[PDB]
Amino acid sequence: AHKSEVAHRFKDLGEENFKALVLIAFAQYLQQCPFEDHVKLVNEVTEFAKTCVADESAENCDKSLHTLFGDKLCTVATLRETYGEMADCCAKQEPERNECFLQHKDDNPNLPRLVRPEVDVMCTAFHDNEETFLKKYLYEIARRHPYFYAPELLFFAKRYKAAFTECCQAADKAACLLPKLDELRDEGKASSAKQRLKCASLQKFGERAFKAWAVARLSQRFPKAEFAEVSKLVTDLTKVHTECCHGDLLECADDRADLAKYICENQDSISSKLKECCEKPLLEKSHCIAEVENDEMPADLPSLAADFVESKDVCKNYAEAKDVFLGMFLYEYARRHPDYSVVLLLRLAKTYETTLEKCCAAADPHECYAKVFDEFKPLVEEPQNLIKQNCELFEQLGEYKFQNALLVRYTKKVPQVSTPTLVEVSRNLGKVGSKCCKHPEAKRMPCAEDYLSVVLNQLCVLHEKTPVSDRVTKCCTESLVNRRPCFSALEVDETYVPKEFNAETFTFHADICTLSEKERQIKKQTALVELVKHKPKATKEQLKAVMDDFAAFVEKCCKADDKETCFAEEGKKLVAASQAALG
Ligand SMILES: CCCCCCCCCCCCCCCC(=O)O
Ligand SMILES: CCCCCCCCCCCCCCCC(=O)O
Ligand SMILES: CCCCCCCCCCCCCCCC(=O)O
Ligand SMILES: CCCCCCCCCCCCCCCC(=O)O
Ligand SMILES: CCCCCCCCCCCCCCCC(=O)O
Ligand SMILES: NC(=O)c1cnccn1
Ligand SMILES: NC(=O)c1cnccn1
Ligand SMILES: [Cl-]
Ligand SMILES: [Cl-]
Ligand SMILES: [Ru+3]
Ligand SMILES: [Ru+3]
Repeated sequence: AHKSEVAHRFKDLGEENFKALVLIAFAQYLQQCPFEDHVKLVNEVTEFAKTCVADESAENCDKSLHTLFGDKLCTVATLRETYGEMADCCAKQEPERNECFLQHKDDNPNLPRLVRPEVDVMCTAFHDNEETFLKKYLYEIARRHPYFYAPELLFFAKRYKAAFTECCQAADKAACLLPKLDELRDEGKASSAKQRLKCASLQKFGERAFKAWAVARLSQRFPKAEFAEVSKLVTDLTKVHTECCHGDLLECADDRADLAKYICENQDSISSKLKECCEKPLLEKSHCIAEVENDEMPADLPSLAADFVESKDVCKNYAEAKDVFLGMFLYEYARRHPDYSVVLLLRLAKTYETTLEKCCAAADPHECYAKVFDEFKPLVEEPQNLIKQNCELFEQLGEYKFQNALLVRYTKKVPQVSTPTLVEVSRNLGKVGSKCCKHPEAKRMPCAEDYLSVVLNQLCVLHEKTPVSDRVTKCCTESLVNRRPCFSALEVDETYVPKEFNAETFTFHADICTLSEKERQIKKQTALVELVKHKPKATKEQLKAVMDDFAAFVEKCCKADDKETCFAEEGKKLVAASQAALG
């Protein structure tokens, strides 16, 4: 507690960081207000912040930040004209005014797609008015993502700024800058997805489920920490995410800072990997800690047999505290297996738990549960075999042809899915192969889990809204621990009725060779989906004949002069012989 809280935040973050976070905070609430407006409110709270720094006993400096924030929100003159119900929050008072404001945040504002400008425009606006360009751009992101944790948006923003500084003075501005922006775009979207997955888990599956996840990951993170230390970090982390899911930025930020400060005070009890994280400023501490790599596990850990199979007090220790015993099992297993995904560890714990629920009520428990560790081999191998098979495929073919292999397989399993959705799922899954199959076997499964979890929640909320399959709803509503296996065991839909032929879908023009490699790829892949949707009985060799003839057709009908006529002349020739090769 401090005499002036807005003073302590200004001194702590610094001016630049303050201005950026104030702009993000208000943009997330006044999503429909113009950029000029937010500039004027930021300058006004920034000047007020400084008077409180100069003298903490100055007027209004003693008020709380939630109160300061709501006060400024309520001095907006148009606020009833454009926000309406939000205006009535101003007639309440603290703390109900604050929670009223949170209720009236609109996750899905009806704002046009933020169009990427031309690289030379952006670089020129960059060079000529760095501030306005960066902040206008930052305002336009924050207003469209109002629930994206504000200091993480600033961490993403500062990387965008580094990409412009490096790339605007480069030889090929475009070749330097588009991969980086695309790189950042996906990452910010993966962060958004991870945040909502965690909240959604907390609300549907409960605290206990969430807690078992955190025990696994935390024990992988800090394998030399003691169970009691990890369990405290589990209880603190749950409180943090419970608060952060609720939406109040300042309360979520204090919970994260408090937890990071606790970790930094107890590095010896936690991990030897946090020294440099722990001398970063408050702004970066919890972010840095959250990204630090696992610590080394202790050298000669014993096997788990002693405590969890061979010991005689198994049923006694379990029954006196089922959750604490299971979490101790989870902690010992997860600290030993940084190569496993969290979900596969949770499967193991769920198998152990099911085993003791029936063994510990039986004639003699120990024979009943003597070989439950055997039941871990199949659960371990299924994911590791999936990674093996698919990383071999990615090297045999390439990203594009691995994406095309997945396109055919997933289109055959669930052909009711939109062609555009099928295209982007299979393409984003080729990119996960590219980044994870490049790790050794010992880090592939954690990497996959991290990215597949983004693709599956993304695909799921598209399903919740415009669903298309009952089997997908089953996969999207089941336990988060089982959601990837459920999708993996989706069988090829043999109930599917083929799609009628449409001659346009498989007719191609000269724009195909006047297109970007991406746009050409998306076009060819869109048609590969439609070929499977019209002929789902086609084999991979029957499809390769059609695909090999297509590629030669476009390499022949774009090296000629009357390319436009070849596309219809020889396009009618390839279509016909394709429909004779199939069906
Ligand atoms: C009247 C001003 C209100 C606006 C202030 C909003 C942002 C203040 C601080 C934001 C987060 C800073 C601390 C981050 C903590 C963490 O994530 O570890
Ligand atoms: C915003 C993404 C992660 C949220 C981080 C919450 C507070 C971080 C403080 C230290 C946490 C260390 C790692 C926690 C995440 C994990 O590995 O399960
Ligand atoms: C039934 C699926 C739910 C999600 C996965 C559950 C696996 C069972 C393991 C429960 C561990 C108990 C929570 C530990 C918290 C603590 O240490 O206090
Ligand atoms: C509206 C979109 C929802 C339906 C989309 C379902 C498409 C299935 C693709 C899921 C990918 C599964 C990831 C791993 C599965 C496997 O190993 O085969
Ligand atoms: C070299 C790029 C990889 C392969 C590109 C895949 C293109 C698949 C679409 C070709 C369909 C041609 C025949 C039409 C279908 C029909 O008539 O039944
Ligand atoms: N509204 C409050 O009670 C409050 C407390 N601490 C910081 C900010 N706001
Ligand atoms: N010119 C603009 O208003 C603008 C905004 N955001 C990005 C790019 N340009
Ligand atoms: Cl622009
Ligand atoms: Cl611009
Ligand atoms: Ru602009
Ligand atoms: Ru899995």
